[PDB]
Amino acid sequence: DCHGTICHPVNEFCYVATERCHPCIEVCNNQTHNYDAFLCAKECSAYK
Repeated sequence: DCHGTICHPVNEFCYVATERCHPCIEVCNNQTHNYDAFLCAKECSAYK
């Protein structure tokens, strides 16, 4: 996962498609291009 990198536990998640850390605010904000309800729920929602 993310080549061993540990992302910010609240502000980021390890996105396995790219194996890089990505910002949670982008996948959770439904006004963004990157919004993804499922990925927001699974990877970001409970850490907020």
